[PDB]
Amino acid sequence: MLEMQINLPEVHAEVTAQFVRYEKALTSNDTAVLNELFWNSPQTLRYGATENLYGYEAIAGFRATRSPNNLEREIVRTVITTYGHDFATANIEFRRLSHSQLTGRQSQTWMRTSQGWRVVAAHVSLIALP
Amino acid sequence: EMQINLPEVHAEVTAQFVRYEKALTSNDTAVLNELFWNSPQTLRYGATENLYGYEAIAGFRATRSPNNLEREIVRTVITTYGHDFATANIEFRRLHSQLTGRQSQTWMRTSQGWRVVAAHVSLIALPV
Repeated sequence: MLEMQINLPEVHAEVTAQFVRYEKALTSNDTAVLNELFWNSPQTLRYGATENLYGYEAIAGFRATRSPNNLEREIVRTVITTYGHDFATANIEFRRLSHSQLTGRQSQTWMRTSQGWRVVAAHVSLIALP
Repeated sequence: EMQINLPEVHAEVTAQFVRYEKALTSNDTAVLNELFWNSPQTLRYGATENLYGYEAIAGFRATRSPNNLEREIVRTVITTYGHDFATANIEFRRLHSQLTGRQSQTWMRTSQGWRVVAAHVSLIALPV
C-alpha cells in the first residue's frame, strides 16, 4: 500500500540527490544537466515563469536559447515527497537575489524511468508577497 | 517500467479532474476538499498564497469567497503512469483580464480513491 510508503528513506535520498543536481545546474545554466533530468517524452511539459512549453524537444530548445542572467536565487522552503519506489514531487519557495517584491514557487513531479529519475512536469511562477 | 496512459486509468483520472473543475466553478468546497490528499505533506501553491498541509488548504477553501470564475481551456494534458499516479496540467483564460492561467496537479490513487497530492496555479502575461 502506497500510503504506507511515503518518504521511504532510500527513495527520498535518491530523489533529493537528483533535485540537488537540478538546482545546481539551474544556477550555473548547465543546460546539458537540465535537459538530462527532464523526461524525454512528448508528454513532458514546463509551465515557466514566462512561457508554456509542451514536449521535451520544445523544453530543450528553450533551454538552448535562454539567457544565463538573473538566474540566482535563495531557496526559502523545500518539500520533497516520495510515493512508493518510483514517484515523487519536489516543491520549493524561493526569492531571487534580484527582484525584491516577488516570491517564487517551483513545482516538479518526478518519475523513476529505466534511465533514472526524471522530471515529468514542472511549473514555476512568481507572486507578490504581502 | 511505468506504463503511460493506460486506458482505464486515464479515463478514471480524467473523470476526477472533471469533478474537480466543476466543483471549482460551483464553489463546492466539500468536493474540492474531498479530492485533496488528506496529509500534512499535501500542498497548494495558489494564485495568491502558499499553503502547506491538508488542514491549511481545507481551512482556506472553507472560508474563501464564491469567486472562482469560469475558464476557457486552451490546452489540457492528463498523463497517467502505471495504475496509481497521474499529472493533470491545463492552460486557461478566465472569461476577466488578458492573463493566461496554468494549473498543475499531481494525483495519486490512495485507498480512498484518486487524490491531489500537490498543486500549483499561476497567471502570467503572455504576448499577443
